Amino acid sequence: SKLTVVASPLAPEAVGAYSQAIICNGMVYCSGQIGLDRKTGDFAGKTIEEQSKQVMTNLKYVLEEAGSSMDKVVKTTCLLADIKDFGVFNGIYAEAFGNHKPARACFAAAALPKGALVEVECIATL
Amino acid sequence: SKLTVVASPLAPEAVGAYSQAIICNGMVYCSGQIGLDRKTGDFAGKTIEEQSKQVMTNLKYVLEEAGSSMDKVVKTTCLLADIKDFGVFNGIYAEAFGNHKPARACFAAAALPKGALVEVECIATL
Amino acid sequence: SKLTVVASPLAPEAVGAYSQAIICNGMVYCSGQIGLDRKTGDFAGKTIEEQSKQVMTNLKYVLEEAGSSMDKVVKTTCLLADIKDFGVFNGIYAEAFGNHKPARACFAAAALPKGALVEVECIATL
Ligand SMILES: [Cl-]
Ligand SMILES: [Cl-]
Ligand SMILES: [Cl-]
Repeated sequence: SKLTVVASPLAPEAVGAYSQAIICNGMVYCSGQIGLDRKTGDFAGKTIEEQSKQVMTNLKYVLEEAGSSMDKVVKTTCLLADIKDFGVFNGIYAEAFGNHKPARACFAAAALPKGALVEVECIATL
Repeated sequence: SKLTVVASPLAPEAVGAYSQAIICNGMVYCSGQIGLDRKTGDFAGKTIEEQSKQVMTNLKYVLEEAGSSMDKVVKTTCLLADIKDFGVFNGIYAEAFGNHKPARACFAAAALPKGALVEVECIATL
Repeated sequence: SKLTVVASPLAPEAVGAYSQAIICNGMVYCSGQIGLDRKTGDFAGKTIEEQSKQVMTNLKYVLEEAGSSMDKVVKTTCLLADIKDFGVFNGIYAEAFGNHKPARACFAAAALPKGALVEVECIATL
C-alpha cells in the first residue's frame, strides 16, 4: 500500500503541506482544486465562470498525471463561496465531465482558501 | 476497476450531472442526499425532522440498490444548514443506523443546494 | 469486507452515533476530530492554536489504534470555524505531518459541532 505523490507541472504547484493528489491501492485522492493558473500563480479570473473552468481543467491535469482520467472519477465534492453560483458552476462542471456522472456532494462554504469562489476535490480510480 | 452507476427508483432521481452513487472496487460512493421525496420531487417537509428522516431513508434506498446496506456504511459526512439543528439531526441519524456506528464528520454549511436543511453523503462497502 | 471499529482510549471518546474510525478493505476512515482532550472531555483550550494541536494529536492516536500512522494518511479534509485561522492552522498541521504531504481540502464552515474552531477528518491506509 504504497503512496505515490502526484505532481503535475500543469496544475497549480503544491509547495506547502499537501500534494496535488495521492495514489493508493488503485485509487487517486485529489486535493480540492481552486482556480489558480499554474502559469501565473494567480486566479484565472475574478468570476465564477473563470474560476470554475480553471478548477475543472486543473482536476483533469492532476488526474492525467496520476494515470487516471475524468471518466474514472467516482465521486466529487464541490464547494462554493456563494450558493447562488450553483447553477453556473454546475453547467461548467457538466461540460467538463461530458456524459460521465460521478457521485457528488455540493455546498456553500462560509469561505474558501485565498478567497476562491469554488473548490472541487475528487476520488478516482486508476 | 469498472464503475457502475446506481439509480434507485425509490431515491430522488439523478437527472443532471451526477449519479446517486457509483460502485468501484468493492466500495459504494454515495452522493449527498437531500430530503426530496422521489414521488413529488419536492422536500418531504419544511422542517429539519422531516427532511432528516427523508435523507436517511433516501440513503438506505441508494445503498440497497447498490448491493450494500446501512450496516455496511463506513463513513458519513453530515451537512446542516444550521448548526442548531445538530441535536435533532443526530437523533434521527442514530435511529436510522440503529447500533451501527460509521465514522463521521459534521458541520454547518453556509447554504445547501435547493435550500435544503440537511445533506448526508457516505461511503460503504459491498 | 469486514468493518472494524477503532476506539483509542487516548482520543476523545465516541459514545454517541459514530466511531472514531472504521477499518475496511485496507483503509482507515477517520471521523472529523475536534480539539477535545479525552482526559477532560473539554476543549484543550479556547484558541485556534490549542485546538489545532489537540486535533492533530487526536488524529495520530486514532491512526495508531487502527494500525496506521500519520505517514499513511492519503487525504485530509480541514474544516475551520473562521477562514482567518487558515495560516496558523496550516502551520500546526504541517508540524504534525512533518515531511508527509497528504492530499487535502480545506474550507471555513458556517459552524462546527460544539463550537469547535477546527475539525480534521482523514483517510489512511493500513
Ligand atoms: Cl470527493
Ligand atoms: Cl462521506
Ligand atoms: Cl478526508
